[PDB]
Amino acid sequence: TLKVSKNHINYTMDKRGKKPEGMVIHNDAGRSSGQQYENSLANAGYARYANGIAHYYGSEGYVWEAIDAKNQIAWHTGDGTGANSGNFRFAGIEVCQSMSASDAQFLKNEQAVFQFTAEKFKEWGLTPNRKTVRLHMEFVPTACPHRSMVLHTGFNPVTQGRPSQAIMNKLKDYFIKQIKNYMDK
Ligand SMILES: [Zn+2]
Ligand SMILES: [Zn+2]
Ligand SMILES: [Zn+2]
Ligand SMILES: [Zn+2]
Repeated sequence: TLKVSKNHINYTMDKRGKKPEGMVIHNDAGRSSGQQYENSLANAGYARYANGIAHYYGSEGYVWEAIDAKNQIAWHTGDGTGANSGNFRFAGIEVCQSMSASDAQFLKNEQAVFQFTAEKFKEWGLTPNRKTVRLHMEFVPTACPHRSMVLHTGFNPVTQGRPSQAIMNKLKDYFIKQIKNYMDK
């Protein structure tokens, strides 16, 4: 059972003018659960937000909704705010504790994120595929999502550099299958 906490950040993000095109699934590269991010970031100063803030933060049993992606953008892919940026077009969710959690716990954090994404896709009328389910590294060259990639592909972008398209697709296809599973029930 998944708790969703609607507790919006202390700042107002620009309107998009349309529903999200899909979901970018990030890893937080961090050490906090969804609740811990909420506790520290829901009511915070702009100095914290200016360093980046995604729409959603998920871990086992819990998703914090920082920004309603339905009509508002977020700062998650680092490619500016133009109409072709991931920030403008895509909702962003972080799988939390991607450094601190054990493999078993992190994999459960991922499943909470897939189930939530599935719920969003139903609301926004989207079908999961390589166009609607995305990686941060497709927008700017980074090693995110580092933990998901190493567990699901065996390739570690932290130590091995940029992965090939086939490695990226192996990971996206895994995300897509699971989101599809939850949408089907
Ligand atoms: Zn629309
Ligand atoms: Zn990312
Ligand atoms: Zn610690
Ligand atoms: Zn451990």
